[PDB]
Amino acid sequence: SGFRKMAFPSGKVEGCMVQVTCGTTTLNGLWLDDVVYCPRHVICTSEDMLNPNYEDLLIRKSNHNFLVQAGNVQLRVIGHSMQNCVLKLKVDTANPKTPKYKFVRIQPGQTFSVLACYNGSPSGVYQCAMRPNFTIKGSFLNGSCGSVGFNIDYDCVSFCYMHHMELPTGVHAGTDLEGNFYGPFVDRQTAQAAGTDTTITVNVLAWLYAAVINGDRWFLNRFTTTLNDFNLVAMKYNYEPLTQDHVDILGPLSAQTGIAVLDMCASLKELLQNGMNGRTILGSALLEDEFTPFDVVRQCSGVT
Amino acid sequence: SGFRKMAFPSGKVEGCMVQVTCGTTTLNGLWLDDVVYCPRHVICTSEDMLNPNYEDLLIRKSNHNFLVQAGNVQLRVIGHSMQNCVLKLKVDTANPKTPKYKFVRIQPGQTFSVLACYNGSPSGVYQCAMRPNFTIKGSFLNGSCGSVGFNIDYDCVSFCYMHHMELPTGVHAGTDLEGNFYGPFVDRQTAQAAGTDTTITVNVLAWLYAAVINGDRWFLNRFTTTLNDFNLVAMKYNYEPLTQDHVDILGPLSAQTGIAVLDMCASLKELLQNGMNGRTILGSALLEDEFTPFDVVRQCSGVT
Ligand SMILES: CCc1ccncc1NC(=O)Cc1cccc(C(F)(F)F)n1
Ligand SMILES: CCc1ccncc1NC(=O)Cc1cccc(C(F)(F)F)n1
Repeated sequence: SGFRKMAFPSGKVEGCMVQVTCGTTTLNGLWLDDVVYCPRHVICTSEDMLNPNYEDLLIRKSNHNFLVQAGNVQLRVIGHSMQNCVLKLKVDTANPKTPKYKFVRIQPGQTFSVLACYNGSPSGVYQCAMRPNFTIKGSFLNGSCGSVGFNIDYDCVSFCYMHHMELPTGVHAGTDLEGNFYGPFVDRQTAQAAGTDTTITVNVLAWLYAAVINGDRWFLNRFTTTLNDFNLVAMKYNYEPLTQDHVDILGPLSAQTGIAVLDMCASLKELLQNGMNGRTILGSALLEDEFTPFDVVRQCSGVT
Repeated sequence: SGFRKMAFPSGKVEGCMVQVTCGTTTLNGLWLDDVVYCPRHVICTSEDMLNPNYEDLLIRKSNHNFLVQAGNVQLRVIGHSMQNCVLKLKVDTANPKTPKYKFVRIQPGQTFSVLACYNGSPSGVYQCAMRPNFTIKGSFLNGSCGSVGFNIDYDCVSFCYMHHMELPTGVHAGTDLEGNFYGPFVDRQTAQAAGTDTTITVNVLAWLYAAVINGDRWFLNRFTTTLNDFNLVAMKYNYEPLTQDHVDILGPLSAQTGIAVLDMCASLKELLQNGMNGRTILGSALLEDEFTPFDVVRQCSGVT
């Protein structure tokens, strides 16, 4: 019993973290096989960041200008290329600690663990969600760029996120491991709008199933609703419209608890319309949307 | 910017997790040097747990009855002894992945990371606090026993917790790495009372400093208070009495923000008396007490 915002064990990712220096800039890199991936803004200076011409800036750089340090050993750089907003530094040594890995582009609403790093050294690990507006509400400071987000399926690490920017609003923006930013964000120090962020309805419902599984049942009621009626309420409270796909994904949790998905929606509808009334659910005074149905099943069944 | 419930990177601890089987029971063990530490209730059966006589039960066991598996290799057990509520299995091989480590007994209110494990395999990592009543609000299932709690100072892992029990109330109880339980709890399947749990006042204040540092300032007000006046309010709301030690520990956060500790106490006093009024602080609708002043400084300064 008990339910926590659990992150994946970070060991497989710590073994890939390197430090990348280019000129005066130092940030983190990801060493997998003979390649170090890092944000391309490592080649920029404080003046450059207003409107950098990355192709022009990268032309002024040679393999020897990229200093890559793994712990305390220096890696020799034999190649450099730009792929979208990431630089790929080919090194002469394959990382002996490379785990089985994939590069995956996650969907908004999906969750992942972040290993925040500074100077190629890991400082902490936390569980995040890619917001519907493609931002992440992380915990990153100057030097954290290059820190990655990932998921783990037994021995395979799926890298999904690389940290690049903090938006003026304090929220975080980054790329997949191919350098494609999530959302409309560009790697420029300019005014950038994160869209309207909605609440991940399927995740909130999954978390209500986790609550019932773990003893918190007060919010359960004698009511039911329809997908259309529920979505009228979701619209008003800036929640993601619930679809039959979402209902189907909640199927295992519905079967485990014996509470029909639309019955759980009616409970959520009443929580949205009436609030918590000073009560808590799983130790929280708000509706938690950073646990997917998969996270709930995994945590409630002890998947290692 | 941003503030998350961040756990330490778990790599150094994953490399120590082994599986310990004894009879029909399987749980986790901690392999450091040539010793595997695990909860002594590994020698028990379902009948035994009502009132086990551990000295008598352990006498029926020999080195060969303790099956220790590290990943997929079997460890040879050349010694076994009981130290309080932990069994120490001497193995013939020192763990090649043993980090620099200490065994420390934490204080109530201090925080730590837990690496939840099943069958000697890590499943997730989360940040916890040792409650004032010596319980932890963890996320553990059957098989999680032997999972450890720890802190990291650069390269040294300080092990502070070993998971042993889930109390009938759904809260978790365990020991230091010498087998001494935190709190009055015993390793018997009996009625066990966790005392009155209070809110860790110094941690809530530290989290209010983290909020101001990270942009959330609405709760700040034109008032001040005294340690005695604040403690009258803390008493009423089951908060830990604030002492001059607590004030002194908040000194670095007070100096960083320029907000006197007693001014922050007045803000907390008003939040206790008036509630949040449907607002949030650092994305939370309640007063968070699982970040110590040290955690706040560490996260806000990027200590690796
Ligand atoms: C406050 C520093 C910080 C904090 C939390 N995450 C990240 C950072 N760092 C940055 O955002 C660096 C930076 C500044 C300007 C422009 C760019 C861009 F090229 F990516 F667009 N990067
Ligand atoms: C529900 C299983 C579980 C879940 C979350 N943490 C732990 C557990 N397991 C146990 O508590 C095992 C157990 C049962 C009875 C008595 C004892 C004791 F000897 F330690 F006292 N241990």
